[PDB]
Amino acid sequence: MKLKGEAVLITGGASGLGRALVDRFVAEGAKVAVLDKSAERLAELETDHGDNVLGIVGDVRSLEDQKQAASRCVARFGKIDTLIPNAGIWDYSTALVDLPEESLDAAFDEVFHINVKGYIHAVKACLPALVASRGNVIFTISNAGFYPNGGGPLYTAAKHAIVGLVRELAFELAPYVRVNGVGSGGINSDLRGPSSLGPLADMLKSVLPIGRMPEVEEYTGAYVFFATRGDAAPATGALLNYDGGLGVRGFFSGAGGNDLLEQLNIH
Amino acid sequence: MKLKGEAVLITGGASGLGRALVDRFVAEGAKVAVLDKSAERLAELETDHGDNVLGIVGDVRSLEDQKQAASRCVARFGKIDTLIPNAGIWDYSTALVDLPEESLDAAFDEVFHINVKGYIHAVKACLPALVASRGNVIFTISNAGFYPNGGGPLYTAAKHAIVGLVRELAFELAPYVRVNGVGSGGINSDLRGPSSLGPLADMLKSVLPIGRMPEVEEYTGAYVFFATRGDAAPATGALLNYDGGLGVRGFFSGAGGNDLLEQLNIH
Amino acid sequence: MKLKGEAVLITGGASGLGRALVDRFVAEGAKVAVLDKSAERLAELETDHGDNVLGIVGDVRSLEDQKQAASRCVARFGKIDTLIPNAGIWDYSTALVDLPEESLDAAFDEVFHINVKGYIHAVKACLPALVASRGNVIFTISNAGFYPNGGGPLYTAAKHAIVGLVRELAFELAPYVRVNGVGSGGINSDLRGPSSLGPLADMLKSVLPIGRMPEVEEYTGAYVFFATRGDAAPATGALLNYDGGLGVRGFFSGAGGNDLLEQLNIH
Amino acid sequence: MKLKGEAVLITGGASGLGRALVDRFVAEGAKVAVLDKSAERLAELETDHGDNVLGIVGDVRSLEDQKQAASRCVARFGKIDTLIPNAGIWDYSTALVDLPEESLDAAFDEVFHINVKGYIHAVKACLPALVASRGNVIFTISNAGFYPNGGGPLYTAAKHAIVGLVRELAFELAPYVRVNGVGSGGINSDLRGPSSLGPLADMLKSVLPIGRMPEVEEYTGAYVFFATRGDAAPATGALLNYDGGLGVRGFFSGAGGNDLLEQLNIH
Ligand SMILES: NC(=O)c1ccc[n+]([C@@H]2O[C@H](COP(=O)([O-])OP(=O)(O)OC[C@H]3O[C@@H](n4cnc5c(N)ncnc54)[C@H](O)[C@@H]3O)[C@@H](O)[C@H]2O)c1
Ligand SMILES: NC(=O)c1ccc[n+]([C@@H]2O[C@H](COP(=O)([O-])OP(=O)(O)OC[C@H]3O[C@@H](n4cnc5c(N)ncnc54)[C@H](O)[C@@H]3O)[C@@H](O)[C@H]2O)c1
Ligand SMILES: NC(=O)c1ccc[n+]([C@@H]2O[C@H](COP(=O)([O-])OP(=O)(O)OC[C@H]3O[C@@H](n4cnc5c(N)ncnc54)[C@H](O)[C@@H]3O)[C@@H](O)[C@H]2O)c1
Ligand SMILES: NC(=O)c1ccc[n+]([C@@H]2O[C@H](COP(=O)([O-])OP(=O)(O)OC[C@H]3O[C@@H](n4cnc5c(N)ncnc54)[C@H](O)[C@@H]3O)[C@@H](O)[C@H]2O)c1
Repeated sequence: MKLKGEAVLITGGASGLGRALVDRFVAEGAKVAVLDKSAERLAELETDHGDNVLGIVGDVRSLEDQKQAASRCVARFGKIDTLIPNAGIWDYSTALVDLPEESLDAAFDEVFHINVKGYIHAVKACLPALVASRGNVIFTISNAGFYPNGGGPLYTAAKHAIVGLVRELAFELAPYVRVNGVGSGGINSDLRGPSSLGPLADMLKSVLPIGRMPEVEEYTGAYVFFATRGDAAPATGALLNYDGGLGVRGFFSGAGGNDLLEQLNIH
Repeated sequence: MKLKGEAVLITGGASGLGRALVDRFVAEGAKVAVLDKSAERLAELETDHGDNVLGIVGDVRSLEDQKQAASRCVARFGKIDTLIPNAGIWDYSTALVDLPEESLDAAFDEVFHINVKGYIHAVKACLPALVASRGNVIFTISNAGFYPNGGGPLYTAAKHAIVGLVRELAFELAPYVRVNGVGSGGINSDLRGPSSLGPLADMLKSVLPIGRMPEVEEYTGAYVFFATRGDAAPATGALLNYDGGLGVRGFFSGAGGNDLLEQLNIH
Repeated sequence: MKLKGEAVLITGGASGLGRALVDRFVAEGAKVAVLDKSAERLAELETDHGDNVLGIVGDVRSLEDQKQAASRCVARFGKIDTLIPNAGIWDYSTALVDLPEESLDAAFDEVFHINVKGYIHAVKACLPALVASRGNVIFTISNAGFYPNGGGPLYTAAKHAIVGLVRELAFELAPYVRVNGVGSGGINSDLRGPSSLGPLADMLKSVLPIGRMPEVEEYTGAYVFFATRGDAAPATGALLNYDGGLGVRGFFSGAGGNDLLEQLNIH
Repeated sequence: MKLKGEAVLITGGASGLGRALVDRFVAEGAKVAVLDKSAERLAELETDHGDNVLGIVGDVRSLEDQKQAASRCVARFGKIDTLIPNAGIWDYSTALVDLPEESLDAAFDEVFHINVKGYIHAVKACLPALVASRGNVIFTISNAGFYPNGGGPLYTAAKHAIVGLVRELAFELAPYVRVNGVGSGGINSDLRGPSSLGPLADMLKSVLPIGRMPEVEEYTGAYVFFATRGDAAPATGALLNYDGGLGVRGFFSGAGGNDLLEQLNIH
């Protein structure tokens, strides 16, 4: 239990990676406040964890919902140690040529309001509390914040924008708050596309050096690491690629050592 | 005259770096179409260059103004070889803690609609023409797309977003259109801040390795290079840091060799 | 005890960061084999940890000493799960202009043989064992592998070379062995300079965003993370900057939020 | 003729990319001194260019040969404006598992002495002249200095080491000398492998976004750009990826827009 007594606020924690994070942080001894728009999924979370979790129904695009989540977390758990802005929506890799002219403006706002402005509002709302606890922020980025072909122009630009948030907020909030970003890979979640615009495992296993798409729980360890003051004190402004090795894949094969057992005579 | 007969479309070309680019590209033999919201400054440009330039008054946030600029450029000059999305607004380095809650939503849209959506709309509007000419796109980024302290969270995230546009559009438009980004530094322009939120040379000379802030005309050579098919054919998805060396400055001094003349006995 | 029953081989583990790593990994339940040239310091380590550690006196530049360390680790502890090539020497930030012509060749070999070839030999020697255990390699890099002014040309080029080892070996050894690199910062160790060429805390606290130079034990958490199969399975080819935020420091100040308590009225 | 009256020194200029560079720089009006070990190829160069070129037979691993090249260039052409360290040898992508134990030490020195130490010696020898002319250094790197699978561990680590030279020497030689690096791609040259260890176009066209391997002359434009004081004054410490887009290639296809003509109805 590395995070006993710590309080953590997670946006988009009712499903997918966010939900795995709530489960992992509770197992590490933390209390977790979650801001999510789905009342039903938040109810499930409260059923499973009881008073180890606090559900706040609200939209990340709303600074007022964000401030309500922060004040309720402070009221219930006394502080906010770690903030994990994670809620997001994908653009279903719609290429530029396939983005319809009539909804490009609306899709731009949907994607950027959720994925980028929602991240800024979480930090703005929790700032006073994070400074008081000398806490930290861990942004969920994705391989889309580093390499192409993880989404179309909208999602790729929005996730690259979060790299800029990591660097600029690591500078601005130092020396009180540490700010780091996790470049997580593909997950079998319920990630939705933009309303404005109306397999993963098998496709990707040939391009990932690790040779398999990780389960959603295998992506929680990096967040625990960055949230641990005793292990991550020198980490601020860090960007951890954590997607199975997409950035080091080969030209013609994902992995270059599929034949290592045979080459070294291991059995 | 490296670009004789080439046609170039520049957004935000009526002032500052954009205007220097128009002057340089005309001097290289190109015809230049400019999309800018300032009627008055566009008039000045037309006075100076005559029919080597074409002024289109319009907003980069409007896909219809962008499409009007592209069709007028094609009508007048027959094609579009190079597109340079460059219009932008700064956030006056307003830190997160100083961004007022009541105008954060509006400032987010002003900054992102101009600096990011305006860049996407320029490419969307000029796509058919760029594919026909096997042309290229050169985005104006800034040191703010790479390092902190070049603006607050809004401008730093928006310029980092353009790095994502470079990578994703270089992939998507290959092999027909090359897409590259220029990380230009500080200029003595008329760069304005957000309406929503209501020296440079002397401050920065101690932190720049080159020891002086470059004149606006010294930043035009990199664009000419990327627009030259005979010199930049292997360049796609490239990001050129071009800001005086901010990224390689030292810990305690901008430059590490201020004493080299004395150390080597040069006079 | 996150690494109970794991076996770890550390080069240069008798002093400084290496020694802190041995202490931390033993505390996490691992058995640790150490390859170091100092017989005396290895004796101290064996005194402190008894049969939780194994000392092998040898030079990292010698492939035969490296192979002896690997076979002794396998003989004693049955396997090798994690390999941490860490031994190194600094160049005392001797700039290019100050490197004497008469010893430049010798200094080049001393620095590169230890810091780079020593890392390749450790992986070559432990390869068969790492493939059998599906283990991982964690290279100690430094801020010198990312930014200037952490050493002169020799040390900066040698540490940047290790970034190339991370990427190329992450590709080549996948999908069996994960390869990651830690960009650790300044430590109060006994790091020596090159024989060929014959404060830290107080100097650096004004340039580090965290505002203090971390103790040597605060740099061990990132290695434990990467060595934990249950937390770092998606991490291969990763480079973690872990130096107090040097890469996100400001232009005129290390940290941009020294006044946050006063600005937010915290007491 | 962008470089009339400029003097340029190129190492490894008698063949492949180096030779194309000599041809291009002479065509731009420069005088070029070349340091190469091949007497025969240097003779050919002198036959083709006459007294626009100066051939110095010598080894880049020898600081004395390097100093002889620099003093002869200064004697003949009066100065040294641009220095282009370019000589190199490949490792034939020999993976770590295939590197023989008995020649690993010798191969390490052959590769690093030529590719890395040869680059340091060129700058050391030409330093006084570069400071006097406020000149610049352009290192030939390669895609191997950025991504895996461009060579084995030795060549990939050596080319990544040159990125460290770019950053550290850009800092140390500022504000007098600009230092930049070109990440050139695959060429149909006579690049040899290590003596110690005893198609390209067709293989790579499916992974390059541009869809073809560039001719050797198409890689010379970036060097001319960086050597032009009037166009590259703000460029120092820059790293230009220039390899056909390897870094932005897709997961399943090199280019993502092979069908753009059909999708946009162009003919
Ligand atoms: N699934 C993938 O392949 C993947 C890959 C990489 C990175 N990511 C990123 O991981 C993060 C989590 O995505 P996920 O896969 O877990 O998706 P998910 O859809 O399962 O989870 C998103 C959660 O955010 C909540 N949410 C969505 N919009 C909201 C809004 N406006 N206000 C409040 N809550 C809102 C949803 O209700 C949901 O509970 C996102 O940032 C996503 O971009 C996902
Ligand atoms: N000035 C600097 O220090 C600096 C530094 C780095 C990068 N940049 C970038 O360089 C680019 C040019 O900025 P600049 O310094 O030349 O500024 P500038 O203000 O002089 O030029 C901006 C031009 O864009 C036009 N413009 C602004 N908003 C518009 C809109 N909505 N629609 C159409 N046209 C619009 C303006 O009328 C003006 O002519 C921008 O992307 C900016 O972010 C500037
Ligand atoms: N001290 C710093 O500021 C610092 C900063 C960043 C990164 N680093 C890196 O951390 C790693 C550890 O350095 P440190 O500070 O702990 O230094 P240190 O001198 O205290 O430890 C180096 C250890 O390596 C052993 N060693 C040296 N040469 C050897 C050889 N040829 N063969 C076998 N063993 C040998 C030494 O005997 C010693 O026990 C190195 O890679 C160094 O580059 C150090
Ligand atoms: N060919 C490729 O695919 C390729 C790809 C990317 C980068 N590069 C790089 O481009 C640069 C030029 O390589 P190239 O393709 O033109 O190869 P090349 O073999 O045709 O040219 C190398 C030149 O260097 C000279 N040389 C070699 N060792 C020398 C030494 N010890 N002293 C003096 N001169 C020496 C050779 O005689 C030759 O004239 C190298 O740095 C190489 O790493 C090559």
